[PDB]
Order: sequence, then structure tokens, then C-alpha cells
Amino acid sequence: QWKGLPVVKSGLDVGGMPTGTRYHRSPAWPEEQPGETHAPAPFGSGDKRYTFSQTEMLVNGLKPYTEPTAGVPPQLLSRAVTHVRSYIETIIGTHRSPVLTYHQACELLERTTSCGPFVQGLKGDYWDEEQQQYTGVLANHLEQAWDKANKGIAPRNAYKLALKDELRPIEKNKAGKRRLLWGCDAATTLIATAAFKAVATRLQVVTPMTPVAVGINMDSVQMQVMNDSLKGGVLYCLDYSKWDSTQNPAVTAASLAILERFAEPHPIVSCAIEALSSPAEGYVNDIKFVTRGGLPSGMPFTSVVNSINHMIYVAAAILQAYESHNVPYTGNVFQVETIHTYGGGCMYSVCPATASIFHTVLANLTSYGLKPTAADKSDAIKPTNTPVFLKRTFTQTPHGIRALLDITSITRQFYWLKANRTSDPSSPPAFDRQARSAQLENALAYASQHGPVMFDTVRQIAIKTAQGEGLVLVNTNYDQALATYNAWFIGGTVPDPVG
Amino acid sequence: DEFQWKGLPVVKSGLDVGGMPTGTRYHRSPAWPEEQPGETHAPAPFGSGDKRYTFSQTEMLVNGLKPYTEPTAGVPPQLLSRAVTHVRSYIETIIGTHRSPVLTYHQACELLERTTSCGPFVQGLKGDYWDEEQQQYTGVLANHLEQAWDKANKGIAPRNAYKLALKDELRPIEKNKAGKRRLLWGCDAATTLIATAAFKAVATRLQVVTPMTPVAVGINMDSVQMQVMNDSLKGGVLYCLDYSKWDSTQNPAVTAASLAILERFAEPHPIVSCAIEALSSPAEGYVNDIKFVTRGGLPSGMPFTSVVNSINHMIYVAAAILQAYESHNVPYTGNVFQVETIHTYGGGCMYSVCPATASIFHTVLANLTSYGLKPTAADKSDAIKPTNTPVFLKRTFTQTPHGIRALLDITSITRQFYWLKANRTSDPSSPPAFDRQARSAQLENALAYASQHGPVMFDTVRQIAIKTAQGEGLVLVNTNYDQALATYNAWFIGGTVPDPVG
Repeated sequence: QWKGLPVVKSGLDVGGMPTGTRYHRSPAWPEEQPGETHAPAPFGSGDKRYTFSQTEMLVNGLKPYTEPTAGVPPQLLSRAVTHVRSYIETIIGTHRSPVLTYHQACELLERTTSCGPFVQGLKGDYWDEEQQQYTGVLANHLEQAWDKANKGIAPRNAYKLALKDELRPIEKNKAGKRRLLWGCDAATTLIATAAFKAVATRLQVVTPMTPVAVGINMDSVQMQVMNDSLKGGVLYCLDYSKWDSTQNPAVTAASLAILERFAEPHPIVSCAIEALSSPAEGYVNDIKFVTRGGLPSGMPFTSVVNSINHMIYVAAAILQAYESHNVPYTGNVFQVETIHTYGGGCMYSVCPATASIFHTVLANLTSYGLKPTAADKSDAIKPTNTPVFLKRTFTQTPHGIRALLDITSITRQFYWLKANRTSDPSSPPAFDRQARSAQLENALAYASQHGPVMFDTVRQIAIKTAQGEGLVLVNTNYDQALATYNAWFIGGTVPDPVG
Repeated sequence: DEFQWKGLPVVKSGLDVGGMPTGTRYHRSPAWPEEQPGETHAPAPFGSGDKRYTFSQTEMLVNGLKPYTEPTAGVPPQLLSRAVTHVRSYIETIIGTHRSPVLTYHQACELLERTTSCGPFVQGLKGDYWDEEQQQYTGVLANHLEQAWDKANKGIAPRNAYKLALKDELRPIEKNKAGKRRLLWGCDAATTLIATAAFKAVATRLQVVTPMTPVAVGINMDSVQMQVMNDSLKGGVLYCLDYSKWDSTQNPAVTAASLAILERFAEPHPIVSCAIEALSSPAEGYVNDIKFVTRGGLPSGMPFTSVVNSINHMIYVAAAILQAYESHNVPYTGNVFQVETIHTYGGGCMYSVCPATASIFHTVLANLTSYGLKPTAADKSDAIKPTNTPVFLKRTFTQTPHGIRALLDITSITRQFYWLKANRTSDPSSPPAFDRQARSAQLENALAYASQHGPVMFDTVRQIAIKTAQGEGLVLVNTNYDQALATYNAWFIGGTVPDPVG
């Protein structure tokens, strides 16, 4: 059952996973529309849809984390790291950011999201609003971990395990796949937050100048800069498979070491590294699962850390194809090549030199343990002229270049609502009519950018939904959709010189 | 009707407007009675009052107006039209083909500058006709505006008219001797409104997408937008220029073209036709009983001056680059701004050109100069060679421990400590009736700027700031290096809209 997995008695009992899904078929769309390719992930017992045990998916999801991936040989890994290090040195400076205050890290914790495996409930449950600080059990828990970290004792890299309840593509549901959610211990998140938050900030402020695109505003001149940067290279757009489960511990350890060089030395930094770089321990019920490979989605700064991992990987891959054709590589990989990454989602715009051997770059990449494909699950990965990133398709429009949100991602928001957990996606959903309205006004503003043929498809669907759900929409008017989108845009720029 | 006046072609305006503002607002800081090592500037000559200089008020209004009589050689029509097509089609690719709808009367009115002169046919600032919450305007002004709006909606365009004055600022001493003050053209509010209704939507489209178009107007030099500019220079040979006397070397035919380019990106409508009609017309500047018509140039103070100016600059550099190529018998197939990298803020610019273009760049300059322009050589020492040190809008792009920054010119910084604005007066010497609150803000900022240069040379500005704070009886929190740094950082991180709002 749990046997043949690095499983052990945790000495606690954390409780089972939630049953059901928060997803309801809409009141206006009781029956599966043709073209719908997504449906809630499999939720165990109670969907007459498939016969899966929840705990089955868990263990299945967990198999990758059960042993390590090949990684990158330590000598090559080290060269790669100097490319990743020197490059970002040059855009965020050699400055070392001072660590955060206990109160400072605290108010940055996401209040809507679990305290992890040592304290039940969400973080928000223990926040005193009048005092503007955490209180009670959770407070005690943080204080002590904070205390031990100042003494150079690291916190435990522990997670409350669960499955993401979300919309997934149908084939993947049929297959019995579902994604893992690693709810990290509030203490560890705090320690990590205090250490790297200033570094992460600098990287985000500068996006997309650094291959670490986290927090990129896809609906601003930020996107235009990104698009612009692909000019005069061979474009490859990728979306690796199961990225997080394919990460190598020694690479994550390198990334953390890089993040570390931009933070000023402090016990808190040391424990942040010690913690996030040792094996993950996911709890469920009375047992824990100690990972032997992989990065848990839901570790602090997983997106930032993932992207630096990605830089490392791709730099190593390029440095290795040049070596086995006995050509030297002249300068910085991120100067010569142009890279944009967000976790396993990326765009590589490489120089003719590189592009010519791009075949062994992939061979090197897969050999490390990664699975590259082919955004547009395009079954075979080629150069392209159509940039695709974070489910957007860069497109010229009457307003200039826009990142078009994948139409399925848009339309699906009309057929399903996120609401109250239940075993019956066909039951009446309890929902906030005010908020649903806004949600769909957003969707329309987004569809507007697709041009009036595909917008009409959406308006049609929208009008019908608005009726069925008893909502009045505005952006159901095409001129309306455009202007709201545009205000978002203008929007994501700060004008006249500030000082 | 048309008589002379110390060399000036001028004509009775009918209406009186009265003379322009008496005196200067600049006093020399009580902590700095004696001139300081490397002080370059001082307040503009202002005549009536000024015991320093023996120029009159109406003397140097002539020295400012002098150029605008002699029209400039300009760009020959055939080159012009071609250069236009390069400019137009390039800004199409980064702002799209869409046509922006004209502003409604109230949006138009809302953006009219409230601190500012009323034009030459209406009295007082625009504020002396506005009441907070009643939505609109009142008085003679509301009438003036309302007519122009209907006359303009029926194709009858307003008048390209201005109330001439004299920009009171600190200018180089060498220039202040040569009788020079810079002119200020206060614009008839009615005209400033019609243009607004026509173009604000386009100007915004350009600004919001900065610096991806060589129209830098609006750029936040203290944000990532600067870092982008900096990257866009890598790979070219870099020339930095700030052109001498830009506004008065502008060519009516160039200006006209720019405006049609602007028009291309607005939906066609009487309001638009009108603004173009007015703005390409010769400008005339009323000062009391007389007025002066321009036979060439640009009034510094026409609505959208910087935007239009910068589109002008695109045309000039494109035409001159494309001319150079012709005279070397080398084909030039691409669009100018995809091949070369340009940034312009009216007069000041940075050219990052490809090697081929660099090798014939002398002759580029020769072309520009031949259209009646006067290029220098931004960094005070000219020629006028390729640099590695980007300079633009008083900023030198420099690697720092916090990544690249546009460092404010130090002499631009330390100067703020030696002088202060306040009350109109005949002296820059006498004790001022100034506002400690505003002054304190200004210096704190100056410090926040100086901190980007690093500790050694920041400390010299601290030195200055201490001594300044004593003579002036102030307290300056950014006298601490970390505070200045913190307040800079505040600005800079606050210049980038993150966790995907949309």
C-alpha cells in the first residue's frame, strides 16, 4: 500500500485529504458542450465518472519523487552556474540584500493558504487584524522556528500533501492523472521568505530583462519588450512535461546557492538554504513521504527557484553540445542566446551557431532527466515564428502586439464555476453573483483581443450564460470589452519621471 | 500693416495683452554667497530690475525671436516623403493600425493645465475660471472654449496664437552674456483644447509603450524603462546628441508631416482636421499691442510640442541616414528604426546605429546640418565621436551595485543647493520669502539622486547639503546615505506593475 515508497511513521496524524471538487457545471450549461476539452480532475469516491481512489493518484503522482533524476555532472553544473551567476549579477547588480524582519516576512505570508502539516487551518485563521500580527498557536509555532533559525537551526522542509482540485484536460482525467499540492510548513515559508524575498523582488522589478519571468505582466508593455527580444535568433518555444518532478536536488541546491549570493550573509539565509535544499517530507494521515528527487510545487519561491534551475539546465545543455563538437563557446549564454523561462514553460531564441546543433541540446536536456515538448503539444519540436508563452500567443493586433490568451482557457470559464465542495458537478452551486459577473467581464476583455470573429463565439456563449446565471454583463458589448482591456494595458506602465 | 522693430517683422494685433512678467524667482541660497568651484549656470537675464545685466525685457524677446524670421532649408520633398513612410510604418508596427477616437468636450477640458497662462485672448491662469465640484469651467474662458469647440466641429479651426513670455530658469553664463533667454509661448487655451481632443489618445499610445518607439516623451528615467533603453543600445555604435536651438530650427514642412503622421493614428473627424490646420499654420505671438508671425520654427509651448518635436527628429535622422547611403552608392533596404536604434526627446537624442551606418556617420551629420539643424555632442565636450557612455536627458547610464541606472548630472544636482525659486523679485542676492516645506522636499530628492553615484562621491554632495541645511535652517533626512538610497529604491521598484494585474 505505502510499501516500496520512502514512507515512514511521522509521529503525527495530519488527517485525510478533502473529498469532492469545488467545481460545478454552470446553471446555464447543464450538458457537455462540444469543444469543451477540460473537466475537473478525478476526485476519488463519489464521481460516477471514473473509479479511482484518491490515495491512488497520490501515490501515482508521487512515483517520480521517489528517486533522483540523472542531473548535471558536477563540473558542467559548476560552469553553468557561472553563466547564470554572472548574467544576473549584471542586471541586478552585485548588491547583497539585507534579510527581512520577523514582522516583515509575516505580513507577506499568504493568509488564504494552509499553515502546513504542524498547525491545522489556514494562516488567516490566526491573524489578529487590530494588532496586525499572527496570534495563538500559529504565532507560537513561528516564533520558535524564527528563534531556532537565528541560532542556525534550520526548520523542517515539511508539507501537508494534497491534490489540486482544478480543471484539467479530459484525456488526463481519463488517465487518472491529477496534480500534487505540497502545502509547505508556515514556519519554513517564513524563514525562506525573510531570506530571499528581497532578491526575488529585484528580479521581478526587472522582468523580462532576466530569464526569470516570475510576476511578468503579460498585459503590458512588459510583454512587448519580451516579444521584441526574440528578434534575430532561432525561436524555440517549449513547455517541458512534469517539470517539477524532473528537477535534480543538486541543481536546486545550485539555484539556492545563486539566490544566496545576492542576499547578505545571515543565519536566516543559511537555514533557508539548509531547509529548502534537503529532501522534502510530505505528510498525509499518520505517515510522511521523504522525497529522493524532485522539487515540491508549493515550496517557497518555487517559481523563482524553478526558473533559475531552468537557466542552469539550459546553459549546461548548450555548453555541452559545443564541447562535443569541439567548438569553444565565446561569451555569456544569456547574452549570446536569449532566454525566457517561467518554471518549465520557456521560449529559447538562440543564435544560428547554437541553432545548428540544437538537436544535441535537446539530447543533452533529455539526458539530464527533463522532458521537453513542444508548446502547442505540437508532437515534434521545431523552430517557429509564433511566440507562445504562459498559454499566450504573441500576435499583431490593431493595437500592436498582444499576448492572446488561449481561447479554451477563456471559454471554459463559462461552462464551469469554482464554488462549494460537493460530489456532484451537476448540482446547484452556491456562488457570489457579484464576483462571478466580474470574473466573466474579465474573460470578455481578454477575448476582445482575439479579433471580432473569435470574440463573437464568446459573446454568444456569454449572453447565454448571463441569462442562465442571472447576471448582467457589460463587456458583452464588444466596444466595452476593448476599452477595459486597454485600461489594463495603460495601465501597466508608470509614466512622467517619478521623484 | 507690417512694420519693423529692431529688425523684427511685426504687426499691430488690435487687442492689448500687456507686457510679460516682471523679474526672476531665483534667489541665491543664504548658505552660498560666494560662487563655487565648477558653477556653470546662473538665472536668465531679465532686464527691468536686473542690476547684473544691461539687457531690456523687450531686448532679448528679440534675441529669442531672431531665428523664427529666417526659414530653414528643411528636407527636400522627395526625401521628406520617403523618410515619412519609414517613420509612419515603423510606429504602426509597435502601436498598431487602429484609429483613436477624439476626446469629448469634458475630457478635453479636464487635461488642460491649471497652473498655466490662459492664452493671449483671455486673462489669468486656467484655474481662475474653474470651480472644484462644479464639473466644468465658467467665465469668459468657458465661452471662449465652447465656441472653438463648435466652430471646430463645423471645420472652422482656431488660431495658432501665443502670449510670449520669457522662460525664467538657470542657463549657462556664456549664453546669458550673449543676451539669450529662452522663449515661452503661452498657448491660447482654445487651441490647446482642440489638439488635446485630437491627439491625447495617440500621444498616450506612444507614451505607454516607451521606449519601444524613438518618441521618449513620458519615459520614466528612474525605472526599468531606462534599463530597457540601455539594452536596446547594445550592438550598435553609439552617438549621443543634444541639438543646439532645436525649436527654432524646425521646418514647417517637417512639422506638417509629423502632424499628418499623428493624424493617421486618429480617426478622421472635423476636430482633428482643425487641430492640424491650426498647428501647421504659422504661429503668431501676441505681446501687448503687437504680434509676430513665424516664417519658420516651432513655438516651445504648442500643444504636444515634445511629442511632435520627437516625430520631427525621427524624420530628420531617417532622411539624413538615407541620404548618406545614397551618396555612397550603397543600397539601404530595411526600415530605418529596425536597422538603427533611435531615442529622441525633441532636441536630445541617442543614436545606436549599425557599423555600416557608423562608418558614414560624418555625412549623416553633414546632411542634418544642411537641413538647418545644429547637432552637438551631448557631453559638454564636442566633437561628437562614438561613445561607450550613454548620456540622455541629463543622465549618464551607469552600472551600479543595484544594476544599471541613469545617474543625474552632478552639476545638475549640486546646483539645486546654490539657488532657490520663491517670489518674483529684482535681485538674486537678497534674502527670500520661500517655503521650507517645498525646498526641503527638493533637496531630499537631490540627495536621493546623488546616492546612485556611489558613496565616495555622494559624500561630497552630503558635504554640500550639510552646509546648505545650516545657512538655510533645515533638516535633511537623506543626509544619511542609507536613507537617500532607500528613497531612491522606493521610486525605482515603484516603477514596474507586477503580479499580473488584468
